[PDB]
Amino acid sequence: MISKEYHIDEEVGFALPNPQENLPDFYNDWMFIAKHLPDLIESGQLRERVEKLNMLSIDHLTDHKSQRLARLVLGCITMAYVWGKGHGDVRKVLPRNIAVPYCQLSKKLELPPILVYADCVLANWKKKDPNKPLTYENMDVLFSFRDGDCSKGFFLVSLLVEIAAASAIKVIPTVFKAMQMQERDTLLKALLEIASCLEKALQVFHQIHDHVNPKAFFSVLRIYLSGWKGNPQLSDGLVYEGFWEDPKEFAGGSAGQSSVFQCFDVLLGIQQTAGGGHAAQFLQDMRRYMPPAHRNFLCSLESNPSVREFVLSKGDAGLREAYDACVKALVSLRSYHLQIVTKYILIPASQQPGGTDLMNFLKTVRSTTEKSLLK
Ligand SMILES: C[C@H](C(=O)Nc1ccc(F)cc1)[C@]12C[C@](NC(=O)c3cccc(Cl)c3)(C1)C2
Repeated sequence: MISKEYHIDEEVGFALPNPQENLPDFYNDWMFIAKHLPDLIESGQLRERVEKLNMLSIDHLTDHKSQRLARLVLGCITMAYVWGKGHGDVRKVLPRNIAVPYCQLSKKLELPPILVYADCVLANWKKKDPNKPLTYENMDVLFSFRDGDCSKGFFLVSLLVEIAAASAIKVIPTVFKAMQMQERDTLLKALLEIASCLEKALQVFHQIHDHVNPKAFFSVLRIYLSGWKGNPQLSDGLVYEGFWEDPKEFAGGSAGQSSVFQCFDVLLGIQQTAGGGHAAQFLQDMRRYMPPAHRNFLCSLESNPSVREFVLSKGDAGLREAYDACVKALVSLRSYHLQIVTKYILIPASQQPGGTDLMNFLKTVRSTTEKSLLK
């Protein structure tokens, strides 16, 4: 059993269980804009409506679920405001009425003032029927950007992979208990169970093709998820009016912000953050874009003794095989993600009258994973 301080759910893992859909009535002016982004963006009315907002206090967001919903609401509004219709006409200043409360709320939750994975995947969902299972057909997102953006497909399939991975996350304490207690058979079983759940998560990943089309993803959704760190469109970053006087750079939404994208590498001692390269740098930097509880969880996993070293030390083929089953499953996940980036970013980019940096990142992550096979 994982400690409650890490905000990991037995059923949905790093996802926020049963996210709030509605804020207090005090925040109706925020909520109307967020719920009407498709129409407000298209009609050129989004920015004016944000500019007409009064500065609202974050004091009436009293609980974590309300604070996370507000982050999702404000984050989606902020991306809509910065990127506009998604045609390259950009806003370089976020007005104070929205920028102040967003930054204040962000500071409170220990997250940067930009839409992150934890917002648009982990807290951006509901069950259609709460008495039916966590499946795509019984689920919907809370917020989208544009009609036809495939935000439902992209966010929900991401979430469903997170949920599939929850089954592996709950075995992590069994792994560390087994090592401490010197329980070889228990450890072997635990590793095999993790490998099984990672294999299951890969099959869930396959659903992306059914709900996302390349053109819409590349030309629309990818634009709204983009940030302002090393972005030539906002080379100095974004001005958060009334919070900082000088523009600040923050990275956009990335798979690297998923805690399951990192935690099994950490568990298995695949030192993805070692060696000094770009990939290692990015993975560490993205921990600050995760909720602090999840950042803290990764820290705790790092601080425990090494599973890899344990298995390596024992002279035990069965244990090595079970460890390698986990490593193999991670390789297959990276390989699949590469195939998706090819179909959804590289090819559309080629047909545009992008993706290589993400491809190179994922190749490095995969290569490092492959090299951890014990054999
Ligand atoms: C494609 C999708 C994605 O990028 N979503 C995304 C990005 C940016 C956003 F702003 C919002 C959503 C994925 C990659 C994925 N998870 C793993 O690849 C993985 C890696 C190791 C272990 C496990 Cl269990 C899973 C599915 C998240």
